[PDB]
Amino acid sequence: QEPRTLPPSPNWYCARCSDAVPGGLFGFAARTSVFLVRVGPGAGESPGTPPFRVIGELVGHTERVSGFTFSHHPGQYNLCATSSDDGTVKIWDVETKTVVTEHALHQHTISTLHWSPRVKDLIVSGDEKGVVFCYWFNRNDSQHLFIEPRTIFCLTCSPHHEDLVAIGYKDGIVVIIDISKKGEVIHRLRGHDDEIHSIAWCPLPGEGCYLATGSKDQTIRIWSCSRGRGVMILKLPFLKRRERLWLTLHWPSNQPTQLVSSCFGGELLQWDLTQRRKYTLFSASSEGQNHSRIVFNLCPLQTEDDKQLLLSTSMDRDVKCWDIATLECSWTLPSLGGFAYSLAFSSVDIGSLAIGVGDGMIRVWNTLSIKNNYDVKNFWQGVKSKVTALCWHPTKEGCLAFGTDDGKVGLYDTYSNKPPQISSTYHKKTVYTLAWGPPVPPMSSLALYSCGGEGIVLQHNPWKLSGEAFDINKLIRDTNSIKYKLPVHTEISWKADGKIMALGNEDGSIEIFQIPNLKLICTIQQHHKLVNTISWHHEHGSQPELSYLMASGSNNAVIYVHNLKTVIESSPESPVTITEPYRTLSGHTAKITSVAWSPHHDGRLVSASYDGTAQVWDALREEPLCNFRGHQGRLLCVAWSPLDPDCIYSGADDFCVHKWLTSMQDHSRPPQ
RNA sequence: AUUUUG
Repeated sequence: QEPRTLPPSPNWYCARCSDAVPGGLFGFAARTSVFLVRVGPGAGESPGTPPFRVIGELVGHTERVSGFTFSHHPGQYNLCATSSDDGTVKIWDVETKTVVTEHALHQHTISTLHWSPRVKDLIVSGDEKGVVFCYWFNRNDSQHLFIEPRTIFCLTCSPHHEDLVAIGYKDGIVVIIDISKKGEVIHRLRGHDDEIHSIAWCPLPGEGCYLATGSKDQTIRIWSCSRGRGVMILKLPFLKRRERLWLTLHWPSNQPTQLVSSCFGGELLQWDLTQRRKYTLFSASSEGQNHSRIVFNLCPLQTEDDKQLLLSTSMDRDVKCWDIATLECSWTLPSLGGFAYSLAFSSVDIGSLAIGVGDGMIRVWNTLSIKNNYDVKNFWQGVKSKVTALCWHPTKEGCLAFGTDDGKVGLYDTYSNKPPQISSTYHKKTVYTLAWGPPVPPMSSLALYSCGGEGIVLQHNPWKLSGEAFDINKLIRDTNSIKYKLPVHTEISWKADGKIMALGNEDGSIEIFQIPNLKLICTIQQHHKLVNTISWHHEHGSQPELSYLMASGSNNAVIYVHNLKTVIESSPESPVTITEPYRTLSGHTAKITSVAWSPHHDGRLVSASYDGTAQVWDALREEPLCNFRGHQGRLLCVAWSPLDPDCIYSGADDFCVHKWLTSMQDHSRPPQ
């Protein structure tokens, strides 16, 4: 019914690369973008289902976004600023997702930036060499400041005094400077002995001022401006588990006696500043809802219906939203740390979507979860490199085959917590395709086939993975009396009845083999470049003829469909060559990585392309229907949703998986 | 300290 996005992961090790404004809206830096999430009643979710929605992206930086800050000035909550390793500081209007203005004043890698709470157009940025720029964006003025020759980690403008900014450095130095007096140091706050991760001013004025600092030294220090000195030192607790530390802080403006911090392992704490190091652990009652790795940023968000929320970003690649009233996790938004290479829906558990990602974890998204739009489980054991191919077993629950960029083939039982079985035989190169099919000699119900970039297809016994795997080229050569070298295989696809195997090749040909012995019956010579994808039409359409239709894509843009009824039904004694397509689907402008048939229709195909779009075709009428342009990157995979005829999932090298509706797209065909 | 080639 509504689209969904699994976004790229929040960036790591940035003191402020996320923020939120009331109502409201949360933004997070992820790779070279900022993603925007509506949270609360404005998102428009059914009661019970978490009230958030991914709504937009700020696109325009060309390198890692290192900083993000909204304006917190009433009437301009739509303005924000970013910093980037591209050398720029950009001011954006999130209503239009466009840049208002920008500067390139820094000459060294920017560390962070902050929008002044007191001055409407002032953004203060700091870099790795210690240079600070004050930028009044709406009068075209700027001033450089240089305090100490040390790498800036964090900086926070005072909420009460427009001229005062606190800055924390890599060596543990903290200073309060006056920006109206050339950055003169007003207080030097001596105490920490390692990186400053966070500085939070006390949200009430006077005691002067209080400031809290969090450090890699595992302490939070509370400081007095009037004394120029530490008034309180809190050492983080050592708690049982449920990288080094990142210690970030949130000092709630409506509960000034409480201070929230991160902790070892990504636990969150609410400290009682009235008390003996008293804290309360977030999620102390419920199990498994805490982060599992360090938390980098904490962002308060008060919704329109006055719930107090706190958003957290983490090295574990989840964004969590915490209900401050109960300290329990309201919801979790998972994210991706690499390309989305592969998508596979289970035929056994409807709606269970495996995703192969370049960050070395398999995701299993329960897409049909009633109360959770983003119910995703992670599988990391035995994976350890980019997961470039996946295929669920067609009948055994939980049985997931996978393949990696290092040539490894494994088999998961996703219903257990056991590590996967690993094939003893490796491909020389990347595993591009996995498929289940009947066994063929010399193997003695389904075998697992794997195809590597080197061009070998292996047949594995899924009961004895650590045993022998067979190169099927021996059987092909014997059964067909072949004398010259076999082609370099680049794709395997079994027809839905299990009787016919198609192999795509580097030279563009597609060969059609029949069981039991992989007797060659047809060579299709249509593509002239490497075949990336083959898919046979399903068996439950309105005509039986349709299950003989085979779609294919190559490094060229044009897609072909072939109808193999006549050849398959004649079982010829010597093989036929086909050189004319049954249908031709033109429109894309770059290589085709994946094609899939709709299980809801007769002869409806979706294609994914390096042109950055996905295209729905009425293949039988050679008619382009719907073109999705939501990705920023090159598409690598596509799969139709199993229950909604209007909904498709696609994955790309933008580190995104999108779930989208054909009915909501405004174009019928790919860009020219 | 992750952010890259079906």
